[PDB]
Amino acid sequence: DGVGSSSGNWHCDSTWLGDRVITTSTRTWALPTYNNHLYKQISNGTSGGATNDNTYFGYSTPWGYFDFNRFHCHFSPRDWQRLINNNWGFRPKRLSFKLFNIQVKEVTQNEGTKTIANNLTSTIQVFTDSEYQLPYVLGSAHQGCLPPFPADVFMIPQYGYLTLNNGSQAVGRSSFYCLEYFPSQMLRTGNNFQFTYTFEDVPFHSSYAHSQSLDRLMNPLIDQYLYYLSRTQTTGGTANTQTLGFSQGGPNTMANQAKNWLPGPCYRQQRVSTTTGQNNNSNFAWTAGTKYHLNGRNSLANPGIAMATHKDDEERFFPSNGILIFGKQNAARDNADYSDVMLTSEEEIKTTNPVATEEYGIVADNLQQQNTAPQIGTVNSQGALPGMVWQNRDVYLQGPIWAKIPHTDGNFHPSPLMGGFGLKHPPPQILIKNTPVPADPPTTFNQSKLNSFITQYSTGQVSVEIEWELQKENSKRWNPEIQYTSNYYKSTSVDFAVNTEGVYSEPRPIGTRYLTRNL
Amino acid sequence: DGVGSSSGNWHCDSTWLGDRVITTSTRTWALPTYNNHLYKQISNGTSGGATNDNTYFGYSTPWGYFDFNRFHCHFSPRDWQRLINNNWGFRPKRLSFKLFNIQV
Amino acid sequence: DGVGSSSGNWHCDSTWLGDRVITTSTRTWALPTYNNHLYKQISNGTSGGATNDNTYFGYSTPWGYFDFNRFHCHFSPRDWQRLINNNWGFRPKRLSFKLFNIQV
Amino acid sequence: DGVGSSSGNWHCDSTWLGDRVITTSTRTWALPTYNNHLYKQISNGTSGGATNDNTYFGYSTPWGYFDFNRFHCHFSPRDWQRLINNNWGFRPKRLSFKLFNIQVKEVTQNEGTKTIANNLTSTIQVFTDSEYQLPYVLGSAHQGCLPPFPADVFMIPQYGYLTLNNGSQAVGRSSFYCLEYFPSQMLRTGNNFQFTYTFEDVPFHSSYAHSQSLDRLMNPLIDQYLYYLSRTQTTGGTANTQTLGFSQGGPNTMANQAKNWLPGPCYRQQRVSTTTGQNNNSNFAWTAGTKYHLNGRNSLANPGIAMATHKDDEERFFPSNGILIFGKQNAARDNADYSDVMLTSEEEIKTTNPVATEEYGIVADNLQQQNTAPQIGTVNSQGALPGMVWQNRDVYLQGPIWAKIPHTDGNFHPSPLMGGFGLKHPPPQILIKNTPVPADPPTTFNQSKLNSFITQYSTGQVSVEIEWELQKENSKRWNPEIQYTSNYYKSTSVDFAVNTEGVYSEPRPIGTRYLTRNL
Repeated sequence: DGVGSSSGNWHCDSTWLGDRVITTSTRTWALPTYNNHLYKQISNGTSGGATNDNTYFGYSTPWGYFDFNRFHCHFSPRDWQRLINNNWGFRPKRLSFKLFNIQVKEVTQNEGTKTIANNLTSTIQVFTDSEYQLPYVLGSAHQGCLPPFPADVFMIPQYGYLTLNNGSQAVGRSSFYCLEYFPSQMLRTGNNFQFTYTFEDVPFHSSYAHSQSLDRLMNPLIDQYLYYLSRTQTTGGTANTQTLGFSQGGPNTMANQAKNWLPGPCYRQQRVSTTTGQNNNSNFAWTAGTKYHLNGRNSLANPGIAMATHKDDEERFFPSNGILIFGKQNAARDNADYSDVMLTSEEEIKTTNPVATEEYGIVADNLQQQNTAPQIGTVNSQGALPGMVWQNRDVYLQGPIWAKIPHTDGNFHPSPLMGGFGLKHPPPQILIKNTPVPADPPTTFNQSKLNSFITQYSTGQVSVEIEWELQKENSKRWNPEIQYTSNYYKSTSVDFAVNTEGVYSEPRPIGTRYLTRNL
Repeated sequence: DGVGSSSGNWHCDSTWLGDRVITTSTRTWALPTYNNHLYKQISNGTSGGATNDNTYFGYSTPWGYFDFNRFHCHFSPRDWQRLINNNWGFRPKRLSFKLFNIQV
Repeated sequence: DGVGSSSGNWHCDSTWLGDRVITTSTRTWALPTYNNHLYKQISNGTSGGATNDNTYFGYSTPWGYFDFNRFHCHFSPRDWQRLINNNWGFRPKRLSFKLFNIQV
Repeated sequence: DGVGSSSGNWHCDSTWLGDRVITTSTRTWALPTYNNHLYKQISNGTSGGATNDNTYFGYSTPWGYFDFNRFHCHFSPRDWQRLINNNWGFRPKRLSFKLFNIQVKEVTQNEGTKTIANNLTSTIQVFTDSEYQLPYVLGSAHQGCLPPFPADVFMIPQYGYLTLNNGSQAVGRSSFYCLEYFPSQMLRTGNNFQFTYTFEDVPFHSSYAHSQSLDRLMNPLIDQYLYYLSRTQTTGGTANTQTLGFSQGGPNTMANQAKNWLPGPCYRQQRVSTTTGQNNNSNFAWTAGTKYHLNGRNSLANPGIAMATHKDDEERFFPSNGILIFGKQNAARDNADYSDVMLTSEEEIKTTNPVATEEYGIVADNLQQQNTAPQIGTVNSQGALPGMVWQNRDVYLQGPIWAKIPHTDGNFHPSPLMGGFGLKHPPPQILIKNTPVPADPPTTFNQSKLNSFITQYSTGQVSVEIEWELQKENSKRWNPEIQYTSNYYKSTSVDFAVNTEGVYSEPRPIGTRYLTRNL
């Protein structure tokens, strides 16, 4: 474990083995000293501009954390292509994490001339929250994951957390955590860190689309033996009176046929169009937004339960807060243009799932009588009903992978809404920090905590290995399937590649669901 | 025992085991050079303001010392809560001390 | 099994053992003859005051029953305090029931 | 274990074996139902007459308890005589307790005619507080111990306890105990109970008196080699000036001699006389009483630390609250006459202990100078000083035996002030109760607790066995010793015997300290 010997090698590869694929990626990182070595209380209240919906109480910390919860941390674009085009499903089995080649540096600033040198005897600290005792902040779709492009160098994100609040104030149950109250490894240059984790059994993600729909599973050529009420009134001439008539469902009355199953749950959302002209002229984004209400605070149900983005022939429409949206490269943080963002679509599930912007269905409102005409009600939110079947949201190359399932007495179908695999025991948080190095202390004792420190940062490499288990296709379909393909014709630059300026970009979102399977 | 390898790890924890609790804490420290490398005689006498009650004779030294004789050196507030709320008594049995990761 | 020998002893205690707590309680009881030795049909209908919401048909019996389905049947207040203050969870594992010292 | 067979036999005996004596006594008892089956809160406050000094908060219980903490529970008068006359010391080693021959009875009252019958199927409950979890009420010198005379039949005392109070009010730390929250044995007629206990090591009580005194341990015939300041001023004529003169202690100046030891501690008490005429005419009993002050309440220090009752030749005097006093038979509870009570005396300890009604000694008050004459102070309370030696209070045939030493961080010489042996783990409290038997319940359910019960009492016999270890005398004294003796001359009735009316009485208090031993 020398100053002069490397502690790691660079592993970035993929290997495919029948029913497994293993991915490895290595990236270079930089870690600053965060927060001036301090833990600070932060809050947001209702004074000034701030709304109640946005209040919080929390702490910010001197630590940083490692995040690889984005598919493109692990899969190259071509690899993602091999996966989606060929497999019905996949899931994660196990991972390996390595930190190595660690360099701690001190920066000296005199007279506007700045210099950087190694501090050989310096350490950094790392630990994993193996027991899940710290608030789990992965899974909230934050920035700071390993870059898609291997050549890119990245900065480690600062760690902070939230607890209960009333306005800008803490409450009795509010909790404070010190990360220094955990055991951590200390590494000098020449030391390394590693750990291994095994994923819990989780269902394969469905990289497939149904080629059948719930409302059409019958034999087109045959009648049912079952009957339905087809006529309530006589049909001939003007003297029409009530009657009862019954008919057998058949090829031309598939809508009426008796069926075994129901479409999935519905929490309806407002429809907006990409053709702006077709939209109402108000700013209705949050006012007409679909929301949930918790303890007096309102949150967008974004993106909410999975529903199809649009019905047949209407690519223009999307749910206002019902899809995942990714930025194009260098898209602005605020108020980016439609041309600067990429909207996902979940067409593939119209097959079993309600369209996002429409009713679930219709129910009776009242009791009909000779003097009372029957009335119906439109159902815009439907909870789980026996016989319902549904599909989860898709995952994307630039999307999230896993989430920690919250620790609660109950849940229904705990698949993370943003997409991915939901785990009771997800990959643990990995926290890293530069150890403080004091500048020279005073020569006579003072009890106050030291506030003068040498200025330091560290850089190193990090490796992640994941084994994924694959589910192969078993289709008897005669004709060819849809596949993700690169564009045939000439172009100014190559998709999923660099610029003349050296900027990698991902042009489109890529989903998982090209192959088909029956219902 | 290299320049480039750490000699210690950071242990700060509590474990409770029935009739024992074990506490560990780690802190970072800084030590200056004290006294210019010298031992100096010091005294306080009765001249000027000074009263008899406050007289002394002593020495000051170039050395520093480690002190962990305060309960909160070892117990977090929540830990202190588990202790006081649940036990009739406690006492100390043994200790371990480590100095590491030294930079001059 | 004599007229003159007791068939049971009075056990009312709590013992705490790490991850288990065991509670015991004993009480004295009295049982009357119920219903005059008869099973009787009972109902409530809609005549008079009575609403539909409250209708019933049933029987009443000569028997009595034992009920210990209330937490304080088993936990003393102090015991409940030790439990709630210190544990994330609890559940019931097994029970023993005894009837003794019977006098008619 | 039949209805018709006895479960115990009557054992009342003494056997002497060299260095042990074993005593057995059996008595008959009766237990009523106490408190109507209820636990009741009781308090005393400051309203009306009541003073602050007498406030309390507590509970009374349905239970009864067994008390044998009086020497005459175990020793017959003749036995006590063999013990005191012949042994330097004694202490308790172990005990056996038995309850047997139990009869539970129900009493029926109709029309002013009352009848008593057995209730064969009835039970009583017994338990020992082996773990000391209930407030220990023995050791406070209460009534209700087993009678001195074996033929007497006795009633079991009711159990009650006290906790913290403020005035008549409870405080946060006030505690409530239910005895039904302990396991107890249930016995029908024909069942029995027993247990065995071992006394912890405790020092032998001193049944001896010193034949030497602290101030006279020297050789009467020889001088000390040590000197003392004997003269501070010249003696001849009128022109007397200061000087220093030094002399050697000797036979005629024993008061001046250097010595190794000091007399025991002193908390001074007011002196009162049996000859009333010599007493001041006020009612000064509690106003001039020696007291301690705890949390704003004052209590007599009765009888307090052991000091001698009177000095030579003054039998008339006693400390106002410094001795134990016993009633003569049928003496009144309140305001009994001097002729109706028996006062103890602790003459025997004037040998090492200060007289109760006098100063410990004299100390300097100031600093003498040519212009300031020296001044002295009288010491009326003296705490422990190095070199002090002392003797404990005596024990009496009608006196207490043991006390529980309070559970505290500290104590000094934890010998109970009333006399006896102080134990961290004393003989446990034994609690007995009649089990409730309900009268007929109502024929339709009511949730209220039952308040109608059959009327019952129980009677039985109880046995205690104790082994005492003796310390034999080893005296080289030539002349005869003092001994307790029965009176030589004729008398109307025999001392320590019955009346023409069948009333046993104990005529005098008998102490333990007849034989002598050097210091």
